[PDB]
Parts: sequence; C-alpha cells; structure tokens
Amino acid sequence: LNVQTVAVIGSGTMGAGIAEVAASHGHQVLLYDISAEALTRAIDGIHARLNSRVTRGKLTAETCERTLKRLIPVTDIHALAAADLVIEAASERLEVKKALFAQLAEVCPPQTLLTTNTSSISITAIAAEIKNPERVAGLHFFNPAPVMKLVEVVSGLATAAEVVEQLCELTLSWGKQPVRCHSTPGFIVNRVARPYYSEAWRALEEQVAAPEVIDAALRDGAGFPMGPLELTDLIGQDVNFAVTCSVFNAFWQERRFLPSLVQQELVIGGRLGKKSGLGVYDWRAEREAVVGLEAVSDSFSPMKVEKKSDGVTEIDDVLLIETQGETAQALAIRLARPVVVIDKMAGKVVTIAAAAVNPDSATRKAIYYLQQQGKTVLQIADYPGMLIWRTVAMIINEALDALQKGVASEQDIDTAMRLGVNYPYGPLAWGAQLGWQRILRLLENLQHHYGEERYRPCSLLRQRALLESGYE
Amino acid sequence: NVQTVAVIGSGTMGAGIAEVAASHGHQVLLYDISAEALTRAIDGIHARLNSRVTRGKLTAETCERTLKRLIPVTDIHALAAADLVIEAASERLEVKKALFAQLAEVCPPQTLLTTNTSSISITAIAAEIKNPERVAGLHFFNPAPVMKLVEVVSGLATAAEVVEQLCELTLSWGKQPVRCHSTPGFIVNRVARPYYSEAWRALEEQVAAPEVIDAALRDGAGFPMGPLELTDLIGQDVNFAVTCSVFNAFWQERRFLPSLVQQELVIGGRLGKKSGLGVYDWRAEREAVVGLEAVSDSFSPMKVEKKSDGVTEIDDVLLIETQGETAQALAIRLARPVVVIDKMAGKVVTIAAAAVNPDSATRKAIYYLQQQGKTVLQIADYPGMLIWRTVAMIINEALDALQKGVASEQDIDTAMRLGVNYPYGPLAWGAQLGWQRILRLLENLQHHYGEERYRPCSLLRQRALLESGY
Amino acid sequence: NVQTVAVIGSGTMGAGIAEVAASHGHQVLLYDISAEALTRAIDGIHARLNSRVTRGKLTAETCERTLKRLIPVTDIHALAAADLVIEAASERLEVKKALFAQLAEVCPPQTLLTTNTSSISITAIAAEIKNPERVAGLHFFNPAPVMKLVEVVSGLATAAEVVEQLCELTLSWGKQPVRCHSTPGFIVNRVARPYYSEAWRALEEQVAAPEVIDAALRDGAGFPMGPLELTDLIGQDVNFAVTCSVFNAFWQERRFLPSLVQQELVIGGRLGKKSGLGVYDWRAEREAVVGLEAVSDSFSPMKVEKKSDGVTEIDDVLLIETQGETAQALAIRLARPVVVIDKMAGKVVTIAAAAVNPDSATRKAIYYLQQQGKTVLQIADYPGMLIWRTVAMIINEALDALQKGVASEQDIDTAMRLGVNYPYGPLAWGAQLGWQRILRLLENLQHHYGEERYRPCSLLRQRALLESGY
Ligand SMILES: [Cl-]
Ligand SMILES: [Cl-]
Ligand SMILES: [Cl-]
Repeated sequence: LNVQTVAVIGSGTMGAGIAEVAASHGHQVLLYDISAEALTRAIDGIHARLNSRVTRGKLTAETCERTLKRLIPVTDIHALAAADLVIEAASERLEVKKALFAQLAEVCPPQTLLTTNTSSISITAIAAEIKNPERVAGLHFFNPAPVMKLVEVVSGLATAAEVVEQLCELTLSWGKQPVRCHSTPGFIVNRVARPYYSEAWRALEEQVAAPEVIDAALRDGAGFPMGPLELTDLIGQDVNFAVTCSVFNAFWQERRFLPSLVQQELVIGGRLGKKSGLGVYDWRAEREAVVGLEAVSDSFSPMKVEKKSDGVTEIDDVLLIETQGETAQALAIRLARPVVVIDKMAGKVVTIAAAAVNPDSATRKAIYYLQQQGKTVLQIADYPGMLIWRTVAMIINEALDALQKGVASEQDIDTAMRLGVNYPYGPLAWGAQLGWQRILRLLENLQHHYGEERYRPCSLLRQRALLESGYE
Repeated sequence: NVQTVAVIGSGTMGAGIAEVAASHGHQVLLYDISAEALTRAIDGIHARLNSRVTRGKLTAETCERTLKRLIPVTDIHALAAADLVIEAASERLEVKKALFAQLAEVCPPQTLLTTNTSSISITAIAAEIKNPERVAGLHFFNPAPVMKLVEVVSGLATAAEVVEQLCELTLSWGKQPVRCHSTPGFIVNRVARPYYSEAWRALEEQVAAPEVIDAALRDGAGFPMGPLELTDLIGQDVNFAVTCSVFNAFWQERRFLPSLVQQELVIGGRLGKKSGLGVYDWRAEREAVVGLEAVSDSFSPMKVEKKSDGVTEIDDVLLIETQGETAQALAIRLARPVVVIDKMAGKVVTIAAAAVNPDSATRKAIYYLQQQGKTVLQIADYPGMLIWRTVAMIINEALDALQKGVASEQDIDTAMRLGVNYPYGPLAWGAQLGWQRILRLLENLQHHYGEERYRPCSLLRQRALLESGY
Repeated sequence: NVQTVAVIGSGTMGAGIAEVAASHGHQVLLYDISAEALTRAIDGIHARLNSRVTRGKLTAETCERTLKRLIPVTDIHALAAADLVIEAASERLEVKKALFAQLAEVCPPQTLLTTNTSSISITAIAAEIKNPERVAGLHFFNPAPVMKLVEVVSGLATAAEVVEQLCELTLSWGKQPVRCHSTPGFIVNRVARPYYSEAWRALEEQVAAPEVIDAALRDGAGFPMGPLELTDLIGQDVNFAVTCSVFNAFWQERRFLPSLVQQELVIGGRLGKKSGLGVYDWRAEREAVVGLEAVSDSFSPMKVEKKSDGVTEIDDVLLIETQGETAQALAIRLARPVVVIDKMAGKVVTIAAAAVNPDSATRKAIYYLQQQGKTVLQIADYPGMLIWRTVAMIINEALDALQKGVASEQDIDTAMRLGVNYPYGPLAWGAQLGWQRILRLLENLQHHYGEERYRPCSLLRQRALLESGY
C-alpha cells in the first residue's frame, strides 16, 4: 500500500466530509468540482467544523491547521493525475458517473484506485467500459463521514482482491471499520435494514398501534436507538422511500422489499418529516412521552404464578405467552382459557395483547404481574408476532439470506449493522442469542397466517435451526 | 352550500354528471377546449331527455328548464362563480396538476375541487395547490344518471367538513355516497377484480364455454350479468386498463394479476359489444345455455340421505358441495364415486364428475338435482368451480379492504350493492355463507395452486375463529 | 400450393430462411431496402453452399440450381407474386405493423403473411390487416438450415386451414412443425427457462463450481450441453434478454425470475464465447472435471442392502436419492448418517454429506458408488440438488404449458427434442420418472423455500393422483 494523494470528487456533504477524513489523516487532498464558489463554501464548512473542535479541545490546533493546509481545491480534472486514489461523490445518475470514470481512466495512471461513494449504482455498470476495470471499487461512507465509523468496500465483478485489501487497510488507517461486500442491491446496510422500516408501515396500515407506541416498543423494548417511524421522519420520507423502492426494483419486485402505500402517500403529499415540519409526526409541537397502563391495585394480585418453559407463565387461569406468531385469540379458543400474548426483550417497554374472549379481570391479573416486575405495559391489537419479535425475526432472516447468497461474511454483516445503523446486536449474533429454532417457528407461523412469500424462513435459517436441534 | 357546478371535460361520464347536476336544480358550467365538442355533448343530453318525457318521468316544462341550466364555456377564468368543480377530463397525471394549480387563484379559497378519476391518487393532485383541504374525489359510475353510487374519496389533507359537504350534495342528487381514502381502485374497482379475473382463469384452462361461466354467476349466484358478457359491455380495453392500473398501483400484487386471454382480445381490437366482437360475437344471435337432458325414471336413486358438511349420499355415489378439492381427489380418498356440486340460491347449478365415476353413477346425481328443479351444467373438475371460487375471492378482497382501513363495513357493502349491483354486499354475504366455509375453501385453493393469490386475509381468519365460538 | 416465397430481412435468419426455401425448389424474393446488405446476404449463402460442394456434401448441379432461385429485390411491389411472405426484420412492433399493413394491399387476399418473431404477439401484428386469418408466425431456430424445428404460431384470427398449409409446407422443407398459440416464449423459449434458471440459482449459493453443474446435467442427465456453458455459447446478453422478455410478458411471474449473477456478467460485458469470457474463460483451454479420488478398500461395506426404493442401507450410512429434503434434515430425523445422491443414467453423479456425518461414514457411501463405476462429485447439501431439481422444474413448466392450451402434449415433447435437443420430451420423461416422485420433490422444495416459484402446477397434481391407481 502506497496511497498518498487522494482526490475527492464533489463538494456536497459527503465529498466535503470524505475530504476532511482523508486530510485529517495526513493525505494531500485534491477536492474537485467545476464550480470554484462551491469549493470555497465546502472548504469554509470544513474550516468551521474543525475550528469548533479545537475550541472544545476535541482536536489540537496543530492537527487542525495541518489538515486545512492539505485541502487543495481544484477545477481542472487533469490535476487529479497525481492522485493514487479518487473517491467520487457527485451525481447519482448512472450515465454521469460512467462519463466521469471514463474521463478519469485517461487522466490518471492505470494503477490509481477509482472509487465511488454511491449507495445506489452498480459498481459493475460503472466499471463496465473503463480502461482498467479491476481498480474500480465502491468506497461507501455514511453521513456524516467524519463521525460514522463504517465503510462498505464494494467489489464489482472485475474488482481485484488486492484493491479490496488496499482499500480496507487504508480506511483502517483513517480510523474507520471497513466491511467487504459484492455489488448487490442495497449492499449490506441498506438491504438488511429494510424490514426495520417495513414491519412498522405494515403495523401502521393495520392500526395495530399508534406510531409512538410502535417506536417505543422498538427503542425501549428491543433496544434500537430510534424507533423506525421517527427515524423515517428524521431521514426524510422521500429519501427512505427512494431507497426502499430502489432495492425493491433491483430485486425485480421481491415482496419482502414491498413499498408501503402509507409511506408513498406521505411522500407524494410532501409530508417529508422533520425537514418539512410534518411527516408521520408533527415536528412543530414537541415530542410527547408514551405512558403505559396505570398500576392495577394490590387487590388484583394473582393467587398462583408459575413460570413454565418456552415463554409461558401461568397466572391463576391466565396463560401469559411470549409471542410465537399465533394470536391470543387462537390460543385462547384452542386452550379454553384466557390468554395474554406478550412481546418482550430486555428493555422495560413491553407490548401485550389480550384475546377478545378474555374477561377484563384475567387481563388485569397479567398486567399487574408484569408491572410488579418493573415493566411498562403497552396494550396493542392482537397482531401475529406483535412488534419487536416480528421485526427482529425479519431483520435476521434478511441477514441470513445475504450471508447465504455470499453478499458478505457473517462477521461483516454483524459489524455493518452495529456501525452503520447502530443496532444493539449484529443480526446473526442476535439470532444465535435468541435461538434459531425460535426465530424459525415464529416466521413459519407468520408465513402460515398471512400466506405470504414475504414471511418465508430462508434456507440458511432452516439449516441453522436444524444444527441447533443437533446440540439439543 | 353549492349553487353553480363546473363540470370539466365533455366525455361520456362528464355528460351524465352534468345531467345529474342540472336535473336537481343546479346551473351547470360545462367546460372543454373544443367549443364544437360542447354543443355535441349537450345535444346528446337533449336526445336522451326526449325519451324520458315520453314515458312520464318528467314533464316537458321541467325538461326544458333542465336543458337551459347547462351553460357551455370555453374560457377557464369565468368559472370563479362555481361553488363546486367536478373534473372528468383526461386520465393523465400532468393534465390534472396544471388545471388545479390554475384553479387555485381563479376559483375562491373555499370552492370544492373534485375529480371523477378511476386511477390517479387524490393526494397526488392536491400536492402543490393553494388550499389543500377542499380537494377530493367524486367518483360516479356509468351511466351517472342511472347508477346510485358515488365514492367520496379523501386525499391526505381533505378535511372532514368537506367530506360531509360532498356527501350532503350527492344525497341531494338522489345518490348514496360512500367514504374511502385514496388507495388504488378505491372500493368498487378493487373489490370487484376477482369477479372478472377468476372467469379469465377458468377460460384459459378451458373449464367451460364463456356462456356457461356467465350462466353460473348470473342464474346461479344471482348477479345481474355474468363477468364475461359484462366485460364485453364495459369494453375489453376499459376493463383491461382498470385491471392493469390496480395491479401496477399495488406494485404487481398477484391477486390483481391481468390475463393473457383478455390482453389478446384488446391488442387484437376485439373490444366487445362496441366493435361487434370480444368474448362473444355481438353481430349474431345468442343460443341460450342448454343444461343436460333429463335422465329417465329408471335411473332414479333408491336411497337419498342428507349428511353434515354439505354431502348428500345417493346410492353408492356422493354429491359433495365444493370445498376446493377436486372430485377426483375426493373419489380416490373416500373410495366411492363422487360428483362435486357448485350451487347457491339460483336454478343454475354446475357439476363435475370424478374421472373414475362410471357414467351410471353420475346420472343418479344429475337426476336428483333435476328433480329439485335445477338446470345442471357440466364443466371440468375444477378446484372450487365457478360460483364459490369467485364469491369467496370477492369476499376475501372486501375483508382486506376493511382490514386496511379503506372504508367501513357498511359502506363497502353499499358500494358493491350500488356500484356494480351485486345481490348482497360481500361482508354481509360472507356472514350468511359462513366464514369457516369461506376460509377452508380458500386454504384448499391456496394448497392446490401454491399461489399467494388465494391467501386467506388475516381478517377472514379472525372472523372464522369468532364464528367457531358461536 | 405454394410456389414463390418472399423473405423480408437480410440478417442471419433472413439468409437462413431464404437458403431453406431456395434449396427445396422455391423462387425466393429476398427483400431489403438496402442493396449493399442484400448482396452481402447472398454472398454468405454462396460462400456456405460452395464450401459444401468442395466438402462433398452437395453437388455442383444442385448448388447452382439452388443459388439461381435467390432473387434480390428492393421494391416491395415486387413481392405481389409471392404465395407466402416470411418476415425477419427489426423487432420493434411499430415497424412490423406498418410493413404488414403495406403487404396486404400489394399481395392477394390468400397470400400467407408470416413472421419469424420470437417475442411479438401475432394478434397484435394481425390487428388492422386485411384478411387477418392468413397471418401467422413461422418461427425458425438459428441456424435455420440446420435446426429441424419450426414453431407455427396462431394469432387469435389465424385460420385452421392456414395452420395445416404451413405445417405441410414446413414438413416439405425437411422440418418438423409444431402448432402453438401466440403466448410468451411459445413452446421452446418458455419450457427451456428452468434449465438456465436453476443453474444460476445454484451459482448464487455456491453449491458447486460451474463445471460441476454443467457435468451433472450433460454427463449425468444426458443433456447435450450443460446450461452454463450453453449460455456462454448463446451469448449471455441474448439468453438474459429472453429470460427478461418472458418474465415481463408474464407480468413478473417468479418462475421466470432473472438472476443477479447473469445480469452482472451482461452488464460487465462478459458475454461468453463471443467476447472471450463469460461464465468460462474461453481464451484458455478447459480441463474436464476429475471427480473424487478412489477411496481405499479399507472402507469397504460390511453389508449392502437396498431398502425401500430410493433408500440404500450401508451399515452405518443411508444413501438416499434426492426427494428435495437436505441430507442434514434426514440425518437428524432418521438419527443416522445420510448421504444424499442425485443421479439418473449417465456416469456422473452428485452427492452431499450431512454435516453431522463422521467423515468415515461419508467415505463408505462414496466407496460404494465408485465401485458401481460412477464418477462422484461432491457438492453442498442443496435441496433437490442439481439434476432432479432442474428436470422437475422443466417437467413442471411443460405441464403448465399443456394445461394452459399452448400446445398438444406430443408437440411440446417434439419441440424440446428438436429445438434445444433435450434427451427426452419432458412430458414423456415425467411419466417415465413417475409423477408422484416429481410431485413430492417440488412440494418439498416449495416447503423448504416458501416460494411460489416451486409450486406444483395443477395438471401435475392431477397426473400424480391418476398414477396412484393402476
Ligand atoms: Cl433509508
Ligand atoms: Cl371495469
Ligand atoms: Cl436463450
């Protein structure tokens, strides 16, 4: 590895942020754009952000000043002939990039690495007509580049393995964490994250719960840093929907990547979230706190509580059953007893559903029991698989499918989800913890209930459930 | 409070709408770009109102006063007097956006702006215009004077008072309105898809001649017209374009899948009645549906006994009401001759014999049916047959509409009763036919075909579980 | 009686079709608008037929006699004498519709008007054409003089008299006609899809190297060429395009899904033999697959006993022919080591070890097979494996085309034998392999993958129930 001079193409948020990372680590950076005004603004931004870090003592004055000196604005594409690495982050349109990379093939030596920050375009299609296709690769950073640790190092069909190793070593040296993946739709992060959003839209379309309740279960129950619906409001409905539709279409309309009419409606209505003041939520009025059910009195206490195995607690005559994807109602008529279905992980927020056939006294016994264990009990509709378990199962299923299709290694899939979108466990590590047979049973029940190919357990999930029963 | 009504576009539906508005007291400001097409359309209304005066439904005094309320215009700035605008122009996304942005400042701030669209989102149109809450869908059915239903379609911003206003207006026009949100196919065009689509599938697999399919749905199930003759009257191009529109708008959801058999009729210009040819030859006389000849009194059964689960045994044979399994599947399993029956209230009955039946065994089943005064049409051994399969799918679709918050249960039933003249509303019809019965049929079809198309929706499962507890 | 023949088009298929008609005693009006291309087409026919007079495959008297019958023309009005027109021009639907309209005025009402199109509907072409009942498809395969199959394609208007004429005519050209309706992929391009698609799926999951996949199908199943090397020879772009075309025309039916793997090669310009690299490196010679090495006689079986057919007990181990369940699934359900085998008639066999197997147990099974004289290829524990999975899907696809009335059983079988040179016609093959076996395998794959793609079609369930009698 001998990457010295780095060229960054584009003066937007990503280009400027990528330039900052490269220059802050000792590289001469050629920041290229055709507009000299644009370059000046982008460079003023970097100046301003780094100077405020020195103010707060988060960066030395020396490293600040040495960083700024390495940022060289250029308007002539020929100046990039000196670069060992070009990182492109300008127009997302395919034909523009193809034209850009064709131009860089003649300008630069054939040993210069030519990379793109794109999230949406095939590397293979970028690298298709250009001179030495083997040194074309994806180097995919996340907003904001100076803060986010993850980069996806993306191989196109032609991408050499030495090029991947060089790019991994270099981003390691920039204090990043590279993960490798092939040029398949959504890479790792945009692909595996999809059911986090789409399970919520489905819940929302069926009025299972208020959006605040869905977000509270996922954040304060499952441990995600932000609920999926609020996160779509903060990403911007237009942006998140465009990613969904893109992955959906690039997989020739796979129903596990189906878009939502609820989301579509918000986009075409211009209700894009925080940025426009209204989305799923109103961003003018400040955020309310989800309460949970008031304490049931000590007089409503159960006479006999018996924790059985397989997520069953028997409370007098009430079965409190952790969701396997069957409704409280189906269980209650099968077993001729009242049933409360619970959806819980480690967090304090817990969702529950009572079978319609429950007398309210039986439901209250179960609510009391839970409250006396520290949990905030939120009541929702009797929805198969509920919220937390339904969403995490589908996230894990998608991670497993990506692993099976050779998108990336198991460890790189876990890392990507931990760093790119801050999931509290990588999905594969999460599945091992939660139990493969348990995830399998749930998805099979969902698949049966809905009769949708969307809820199919993937072949590697069945494979891992079978291995797990082998150790049992 | 609406006085003057603007009706934009001079099409078939635009003319029928203007007639409804006029004959209920409203002064109608009819718009088009072509001034020659204006007088063309009004004289169409003149021609149609000269035959309803001859019957005695309207006197010639009120007839003339109706015709004098229709005022043709060609300038769009002059419509500032209209309290209500009803768009029925071209079905293009930019045709509507430009018109409504213009009508933001031409029309008053509180003037209700509606559209008769079958296929464009209301939210899409109301996006970049000034006052969003007064924009809606007012969806009439062909022909607008005769069909009693309008769908009042909310966009995302449409206010509930506006919804109420347009409901109050259509009520006053002899119509019965229904509320739905802006989702593909609204209520009527969505819930009715299986009526046609199942018939197309039957045809493709040559289950029966088209007349047999139409007779089964008409004089068996109780529909005013069979789905195939209906598509010939609607026009193949029109019905096929709605099927595709709904299919594409749900991102290719396979229970809305189009049919190659219909596509061939369209691309070959066989558009139905209007072109003289579609499914049927409309340039010739129609031979009525036969029904098998009666069998002799010597072929009479000895023993007849009704059993539980829609089975009646007749000698060594079994006449089984269809649960979605084939007669052949039932005959090899139960090791006895089986004939499967597809029937509701009407005289017309379809049947299938298991290929393993001796002809004598089948004739006994035909005889018993004939001795109940029923026309017996024999078709292929087809999972779910014709009537039960179709109605089960219509009901499934109705339940998914309800589940997804498109409209209320009573409104959905009203929509199918008045938008397409179904004998009962599907949700009421499901309760009468039995939810467990509907569920078990669709599961058997889901098993037989392995298609997501035939998936019981979640709400059906829920209601079947509730029914099992009564 | 057909005498004069008009061919329109001067490319590969245009030349070929002209060559066929000329050599069988027909005056051939070769049409193009260009005169430079017309000469270059005749030069190619002259080059090919003269390289066969020198190679002792044709006589000079017959060669010169054939090459005289080739009359190049640029005026479309010159085609008025033609008893039959065969079109093979540009595949845009507009240009074809415009040319065929022109032709009807120039030629008599009884002149047969045909096209060599693989992907455009005959009913669309015949829509606004005088006397449309004499319009059909005449679909030849590259290379036209070599390939024995012709698909004779009915539009909705195509007459039964015209079909007979074209069948009798093509028969007289030393060809074999098959009759089918105008539906996507006709017979051959539709039924052949899973041959390619299963291979791509195996590659995406890294089940085995591409050579191994190709050797299983060629030397184990008896296909003349394995699917992957065949796509390299067809051209990755051409094969992908047909896959996509069929997929889209069936409104995105999952049975016809394209592959990201093949897409990546097309997009990356690795189009196969024609550009030096596709799936395989054609710039270097390729070794045959070895197969596993001889296991020593120390792992000799204590006792060999054929258990219930499909299942063979070897002491510790069970050798189980694939029925769609993984070696691992069986291993833990039978509480015994399992080796799954995927075999038909050729020497080449694929096997998969269950992960729970001790390596000595697996070797016992390997030894046992090697001593039967078979090449053993070890691959991943893949549901349905390669041969049986592929053939079952080809059989399922042929059954679907049969029940949708695309073509008769014998014609489907004939079309696969002569169009793509398959060792057996799929429908005959399926009876020989047994319907219930094919049924059970597809059901096991459908359950495993939860995909509509692996659904048994309706006709397959019917034939499996029929097979359980006798
Ligand atoms: Cl996103
Ligand atoms: Cl319609
Ligand atoms: Cl091909």
